[PDB]
Order: sequence, then structure tokens, then C-alpha cells
Amino acid sequence: TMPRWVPLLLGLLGSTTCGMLLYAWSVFIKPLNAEFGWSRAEIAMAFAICCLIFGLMTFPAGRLSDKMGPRKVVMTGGVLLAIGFILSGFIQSKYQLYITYGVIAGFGGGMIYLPPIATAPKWWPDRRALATGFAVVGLGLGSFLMGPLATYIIEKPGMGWRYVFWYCGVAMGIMALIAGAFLEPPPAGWKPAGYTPKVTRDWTYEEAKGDTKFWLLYLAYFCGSFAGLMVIGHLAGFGRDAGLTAMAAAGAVSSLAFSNAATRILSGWFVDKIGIRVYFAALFALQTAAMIAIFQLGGSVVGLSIVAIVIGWNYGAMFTLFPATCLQFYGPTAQGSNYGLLFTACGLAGFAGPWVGGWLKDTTGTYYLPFLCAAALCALGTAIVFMTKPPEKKHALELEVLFQ
Ligand SMILES: O=C(O)c1ccc2ccccc2c1
Repeated sequence: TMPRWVPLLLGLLGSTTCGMLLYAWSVFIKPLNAEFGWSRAEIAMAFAICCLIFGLMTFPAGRLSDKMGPRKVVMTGGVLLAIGFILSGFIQSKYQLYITYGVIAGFGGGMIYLPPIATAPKWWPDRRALATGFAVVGLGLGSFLMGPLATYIIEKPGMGWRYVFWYCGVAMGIMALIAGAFLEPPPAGWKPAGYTPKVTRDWTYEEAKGDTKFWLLYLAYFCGSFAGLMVIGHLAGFGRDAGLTAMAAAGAVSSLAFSNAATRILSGWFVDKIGIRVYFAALFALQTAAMIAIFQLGGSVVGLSIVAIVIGWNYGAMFTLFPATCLQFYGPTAQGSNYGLLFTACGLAGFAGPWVGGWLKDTTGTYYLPFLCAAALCALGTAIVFMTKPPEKKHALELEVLFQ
């Protein structure tokens, strides 16, 4: 039937739509402050709500993708995202923005984000992590696509920022509907392959949800996610405090977007070839080291760039390697449910990480506390990821007894 790279393209399209949605808020920071008395933190509340709902809704999205297929889920998510984003276009108050952008749009976003992550590796049992990475790389590209577009619309005279919400929401709805229209697993039996009585079987959602290793991974995910989201917004400020100009610190920190994108594909290909656990643990350890190392390297464009690139590499890699690990532990059959539940950890980290980092800096007045806390979290994640080996593969005695 359909060439097994089409799923990768579809996940690229859907994840790009989600990256556009999650990047937009920064674009509207200044215009919304121009029209209303709206503070930066007041607008950032809409983003934090968006991350909360988006991360939470992967769980129901994964369950529904497993039960009734990923097409229905992704297309419904497209509808919800389009509705919420466009209604943000017609807003007049903060609560309206929280509802439209944070809740509705974030809801549709989780429903878009998860089903392709669960479907793509099924077409690539020889390259599961690379397939997953194609399902997530779009989150690193939404900036590069939307930034110029949203600036274009905001500054144009017949338009405004409301016009960004309206048009960009039609465009994102179309991309998500095109992604979800052609998305489905391969048929129940034959598996696309040129190459390939005890009888094992993948784990079930109730079985994985009850494994101690699933929650060790959940803890690692929460730690790594929280650490990144706690400091990334502080990189450029660390630079300016070290004596750099705003232009210079901004240039340096911008290399984070490139490594954040590239790692999603490259880390998948790497672990497809050499295995997950050791490289994964090494990434967390390096993330620990970078949280410490910024106090020695962050005072120059070259050092701050290195730290930013490294932080971006490790952070972005989490979103390919946690789904790949979950796929190795439990198999693809319940990957929708297993990984939907697991990603709720990111919903919570998205809600609280940035706020807590800001509070720690403002409480102390210095960057030592947030980066030291992020280093500790990344150290814990390092230990967890390094010590956690796959559970025993499951026996399917009900299939096994079919042999006379
Ligand atoms: O980088 C990602 O893949 C991603 C997507 C959705 C997310 C939602 C909440 C927090 C972090 C998130 C990260």
C-alpha cells in the first residue's frame, strides 16, 4: 500500500503544527502588552496553561488512538486547535486567551502530537527511534517557520496580531487535518519488511502502567524536562549579567534551536544503530555537566553558544529517546497508551518548570540556585536512565498453547 515513509512525512507535518502552536506566545508578548495592561507573566500564564493541557491530553489522546485509531484523534485535535487558536484571534480579555489559546488549542495540540509518535515506528521496526524522531522534529521547526510569518503579519498595516491568530490558525488546522487524514498503522497482519515453541508479546497498557520501571522513566522524564524548562529561559540573561550585550547574548543562545531540532533525528538514528541506554544516560550526564559548566563558560559568546547547543542537544533528545525506550520496554502495540501516560510528566514540567526557575532566580537574585537545582535533577535522571534495564519480555501462553 502506502510507502512506509509517508508516515514520517505526516508526523513531520503534525509535529511542525504543534511547534508553531507552542512558539506563538512569545510572538504575541509585545503586541498584547501594547493593547492591554498585560504583563509578560500574565501572557506567559497562557503558555504555561497550554503546556499543562497539551501534556495532559496526550494520555487521553493515546488511549483514544489505541482504541479507535490515530486518524480520528489527530483530525479532532486539528479541529480543536484551529478553533482555539482562531478564537484567540477574536479575544478581548485574559481569561479568553487562557481558554482559547491555553485550553482549547493545547487540547487539540496534544491530540495532534501523540498519535503519530505512536504510529510511525510501527512502519519502521528496523528504525524505531529514527521514525519516532521524525514524529517529533517538527517541534524544533515551528520556530523557524512561524517566527518570520508571525512578524510578517503583525507589522503589516491592514493586519495585526489578531490577524496572526486567525490566519495561522486556519493554516495549522489544514496542516493537522492533512497529517491526520493519511495516518493509520500498517494492516493487522503483514509487516512491511524485506527482512525480519516460545511466544512473547508486547505489554498491555494496564501491564506497563503497573511496572515500576515505567514510573522510574516517568520520574526521569519529569526531572530532565523540568531542568531544561527551568533554565533555558535564563541562558541569555546569564549572558547579559556576565557582561555581554543583549544582541550578543541573544545570538549565542539562538544556536539552541538548531541543536534542539537536529538531536531529534540524529539521536534516533544513533540509538537505532548502537542501543539506547548508555547514550541516553550520557546525554543526561552531559546536561548535568552543562548546568554546572555555564558558570565557567557562559560569559562569552563562544562559551554561551557551546552551553546553549549542548543543553538543546540533550533536551531535544529526551523527546525521541523516552518514546524509543518505552517502545523497547513494552513494544509498539500499546505505545499510544503507554507513551501518552508517560508524557503527562512533560505536561506537569511544562506548567511548573519555567515559573519555578524564575522564582528561584528572583528569590536569590542570582543564577546559582536554578542551575544548581537543574543539575541535581539531571543527575538524578542520569542515575535513573543508566540503572534502568528492560523488564522481562512477556510470554503469551494463550498463543503458546495453540501448538498442539
Ligand atoms: O519538545 C517537545 O516535543 C514538547 C512538546 C510538548 C510539550 C508540552 C509540555 C511541555 C513540554 C513539551 C515538549
